[PDB]
Amino acid sequence: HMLEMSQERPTFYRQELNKTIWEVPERYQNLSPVGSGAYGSVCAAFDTKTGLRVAVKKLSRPFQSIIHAKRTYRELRLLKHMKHENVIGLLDVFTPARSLEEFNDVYLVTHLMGADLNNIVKCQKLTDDHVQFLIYQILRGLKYIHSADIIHRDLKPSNLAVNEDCELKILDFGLARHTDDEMTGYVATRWYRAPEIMLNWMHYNQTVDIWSVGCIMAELLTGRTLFPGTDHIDQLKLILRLVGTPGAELLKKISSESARNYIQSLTQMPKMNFANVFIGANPLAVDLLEKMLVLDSDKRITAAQALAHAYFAQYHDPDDEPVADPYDQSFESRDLLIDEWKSLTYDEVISFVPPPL
Ligand SMILES: O=C(NC1CC1)c1ccc(Cl)c(Nc2nncc3c2cnn3-c2c(F)cccc2F)c1
Repeated sequence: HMLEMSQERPTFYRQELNKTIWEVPERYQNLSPVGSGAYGSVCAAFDTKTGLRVAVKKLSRPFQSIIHAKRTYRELRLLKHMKHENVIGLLDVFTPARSLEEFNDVYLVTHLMGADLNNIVKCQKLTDDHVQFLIYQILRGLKYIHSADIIHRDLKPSNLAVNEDCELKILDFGLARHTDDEMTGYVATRWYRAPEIMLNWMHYNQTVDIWSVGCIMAELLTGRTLFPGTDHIDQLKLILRLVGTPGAELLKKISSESARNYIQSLTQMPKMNFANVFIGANPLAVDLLEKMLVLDSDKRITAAQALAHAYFAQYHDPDDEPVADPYDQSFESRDLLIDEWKSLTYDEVISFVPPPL
């Protein structure tokens, strides 16, 4: 058993790209801004050490406030935990800073992907086999994310990244923090959200993400957003029209008195026939869709269970659907100063050990 006693610091070079000065290790070459701001300050690059096309995100002044500092620490902790084919993970993390004292920039390095689901949908008409392989991969990655006791919270086509070979990685898990305005009106930001988080019926858990997969799957099959509500209330009515109004058993699970009061005011509707809604679709696709889009979150199919569904017969491999280690999120309930979040972040950067690729 031999041991490493110190870490080598690479040579860095400077470059002005996003109107900001990027300082990166020599290994990273041909830096080029991607996404026209949709992903933030992200550059595509070639990693000469691994031969990988990579995405490099710069977080400038990430310790400006207590919230920003904790968010910076949260994102890093999240990315360091994920080692899965269908989940975005960390290839590298670096700072040009030689001490904690001068440390005010964090760079994150992930795999470079070709497009998000939104963009591949406008370029192609997806076959049932594409939908099989894409949804299989989302669920495979979700099984892993959920086994680490992490909730995505904001699964939508725009944070599902896809390659030319139809291989998929899940982005933006565990960190989505939206304003009221961003969730207002006729907006994609809300169309995929489970009814219980959209209107805050109860304390939410991972089953929230399965609802989102159901909405995504339906849209891939039909070419149409499943619940494109013009507001929160219009969306809910769309949802209940399809899945029926709550029964007595679900009503008493709704911890919010006011939300329970509003629900009971609505004319009761039965669940529709999904075979008459999703006409011409693989009957197995429709079956799984019914097990995902259940109003009561307790009764929804889980990611692990859905993997064993007959719809994924040609892709399902129980020996190649791995779980994660537990994710220690005890820091979430911790109140700390800016300098304490910064030091914690610095610790995580310098302690990073690269994958054996
Ligand atoms: O999900 C992330 N963080 C949350 C989970 C904690 C996270 C953080 C940093 C980075 Cl660098 C990334 N990776 C990426 N971020 N945006 C777009 C990305 C991408 C990788 N590829 N692409 C990409 C592209 F460059 C062009 C077109 C389509 C694409 F999906 C993800």
